Amino acid sequence: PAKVLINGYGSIGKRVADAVSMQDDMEVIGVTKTKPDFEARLAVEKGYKLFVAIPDNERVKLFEDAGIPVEGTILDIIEDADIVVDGAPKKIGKQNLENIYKPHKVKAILQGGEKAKDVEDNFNALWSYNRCYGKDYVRVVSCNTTGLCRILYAINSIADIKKARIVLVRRAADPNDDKTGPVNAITPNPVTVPSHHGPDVVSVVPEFEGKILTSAVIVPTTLMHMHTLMVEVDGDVSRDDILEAIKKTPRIITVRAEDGFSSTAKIIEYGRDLGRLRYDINELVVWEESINVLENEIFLMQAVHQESIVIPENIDCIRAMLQMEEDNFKSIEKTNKAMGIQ
Amino acid sequence: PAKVLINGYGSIGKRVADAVSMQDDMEVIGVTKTKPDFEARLAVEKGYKLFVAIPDNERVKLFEDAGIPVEGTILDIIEDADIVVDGAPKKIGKQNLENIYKPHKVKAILQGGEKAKDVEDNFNALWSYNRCYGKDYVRVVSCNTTGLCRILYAINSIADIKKARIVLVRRAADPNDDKTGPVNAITPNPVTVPSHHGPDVVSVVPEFEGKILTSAVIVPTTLMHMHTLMVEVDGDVSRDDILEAIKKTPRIITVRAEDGFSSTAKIIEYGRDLGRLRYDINELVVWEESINVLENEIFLMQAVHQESIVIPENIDCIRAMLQMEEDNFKSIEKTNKAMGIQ
Ligand SMILES: NC(=O)c1ccc[n+]([C@@H]2O[C@H](COP(=O)([O-])OP(=O)(O)OC[C@H]3O[C@@H](n4cnc5c(N)ncnc54)[C@H](OP(=O)(O)O)[C@@H]3O)[C@@H](O)[C@H]2O)c1
Ligand SMILES: NC(=O)c1ccc[n+]([C@@H]2O[C@H](COP(=O)([O-])OP(=O)(O)OC[C@H]3O[C@@H](n4cnc5c(N)ncnc54)[C@H](OP(=O)(O)O)[C@@H]3O)[C@@H](O)[C@H]2O)c1
Repeated sequence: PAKVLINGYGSIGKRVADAVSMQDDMEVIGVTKTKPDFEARLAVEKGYKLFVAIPDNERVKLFEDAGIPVEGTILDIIEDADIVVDGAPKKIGKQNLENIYKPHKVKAILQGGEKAKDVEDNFNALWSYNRCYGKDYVRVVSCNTTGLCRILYAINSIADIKKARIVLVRRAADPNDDKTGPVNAITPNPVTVPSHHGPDVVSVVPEFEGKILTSAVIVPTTLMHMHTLMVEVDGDVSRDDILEAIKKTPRIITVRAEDGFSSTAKIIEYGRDLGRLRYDINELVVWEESINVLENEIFLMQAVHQESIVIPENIDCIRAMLQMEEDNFKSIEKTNKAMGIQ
Repeated sequence: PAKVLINGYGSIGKRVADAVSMQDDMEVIGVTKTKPDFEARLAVEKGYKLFVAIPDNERVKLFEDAGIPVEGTILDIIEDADIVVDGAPKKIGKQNLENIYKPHKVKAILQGGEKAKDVEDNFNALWSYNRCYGKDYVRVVSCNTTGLCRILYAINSIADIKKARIVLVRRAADPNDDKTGPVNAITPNPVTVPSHHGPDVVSVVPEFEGKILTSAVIVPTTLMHMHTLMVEVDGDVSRDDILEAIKKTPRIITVRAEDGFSSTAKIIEYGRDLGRLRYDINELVVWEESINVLENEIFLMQAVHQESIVIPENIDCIRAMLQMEEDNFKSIEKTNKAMGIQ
């Protein structure tokens, strides 16, 4: 199997570690932490080899004193990896790329908080798997960009996109985060319109240049982001065609407000009750009743579980970069089956 | 002075009562409540005559047992009114119109939760003042509709609107409301797109029929709603033209994120520190840095203080309905001067 190192066992990192372990063709050779906390302990209890992410002997001693077994530092494992999945905080992925991955000549994936310009290309399994094939340094794009890429793939499959206008209503803090607000405000993020979210999608889909217009705010919720879409298309599609295209596209599911899905709280409750690990819904979720077509324009609202949506993308990205699977859909299906998702 | 009865001394009602009092040409002859609470007490302390909103002797005694002075019931005061501002809950305004205002042959204003078909016309001071002139039963439209009316007037002043695409991010509960959620969700409201918000603007501006497309959600905030606008126009407008039109239009002001206005929390902090009564910001608030024009399409974000935005509209509507001033802009200026707003 492919030997995968997870550098940064955090919200993304810990999920990719488990998602890699679920595959039959890759394995986790180590995960890293900087703090000797309950999450570091959980990594060890799960059976992962734990390394200190920063090459600092004093920090290693901190873990040993806290009674958490460590195998060494990032430098003790980096040479054994076929690829590194970087899960480090925003800006730190690029630091690791320049300070560690590149000097050790090892392939690495950065997450969506890093820049398009920091890497060789930008990954979504439906659009740029082939472009990322055999590449060395790739960015798996953000939760929002990932969600937009999927719904835009669905729409593109049945009509040509002329202009996609999207408003993103983003969560303030992940559930674990007890420090970040706002408690009670709506925050323009950014204040400028159109925002950088549109160009981010274009980094994956160059043909959408000048056709994506976004605006975003942050609100006091932790569970999921919501996106609202109004998309002018060239073509005569019906609501049924759009619904069918969404159902056909891997990693998009629909819910019905008629069935009791009144909000993002209900989508997460479904994730919990379904028995999903960490409640993760890696699929983009579209409200069925929101889907409409009026005069060559498609409307819908959708929700993104930001902690988990990019996890299967990381798995497919590994297969692309390591040349493990030639066929993007074959990788998607393999990943999906291993993770128990659609 | 015009003799104004406030039937329903609630969030809107208590504010319209004070705004009427600030005018030199109208007076509040009474306000009504159903429950003997601290708000009933406050009305009395402020010098208003309090009547019981429901003509029920058992209810009058409830007020007497609470030691809150009441002057009688709605039936003891209704025949003295030149006009009734209804401030009752959604659906109750229409009940009051059919059961009280019409049988007593008295003009009445209903609030935005009531229906366009419930009344003779739909009021905003910029657009429909003349059309509502001398009418007997008028709806002052909702917080959201009033805000959209104002920004669309500013834009219409300099270019013809082709399509206005709006996403409304609505507050869950007014500050006083400690019973309504969601605590932690984003809730499509409605799930259908385009939503009823667009046609509500059309009830005011018939020429906007089929040109306004809206979607709305509710989030865990109390302070203000936010709106995002992307508006296709006919005509060559600049950013500076829009900014100027916004500045020129009464009851729209701008704030700069560069000045520390990071969110709706900062806007409210400003209303508080300014010394506004109840911190009310009756003006629509547009973020300056949000205003953009790209290929004949105007972008901006704005915030609406839902509790107070319709208050000065009620005052102007009284003037139109009682034929007190033929010039909409003269009523607007007068209303604004008396309230201390722009
Ligand atoms: N959160 C989301 O909704 C989401 C969704 C998609 C993409 N992303 C992106 O994923 C990346 C990581 O985000 P996250 O939410 O997973 O952050 P996170 O939860 O804070 O986790 C970051 C992890 O990196 C570790 N770390 C700190 N310094 C490091 C270093 N110098 N080298 C290697 N590891 C280091 C931290 O270890 P300690 O905890 O021990 O300090 C922690 O385990 C960002 O680019 C972000 O934009 C996030
Ligand atoms: N809240 C906003 O931000 C907002 C903004 C713009 C427009 N509006 C619209 O304004 C209207 C009222 O909303 P609100 O927020 O002011 O409601 P509210 O704060 O709940 O107040 C309603 C008032 O009506 C009184 N009332 C109850 N039953 C009555 C009856 N049968 N007859 C006369 N009065 C009665 C209540 O008295 P008691 O308290 O004693 O029961 C209360 O004082 C709605 O159409 C709403 O859509 C609301």
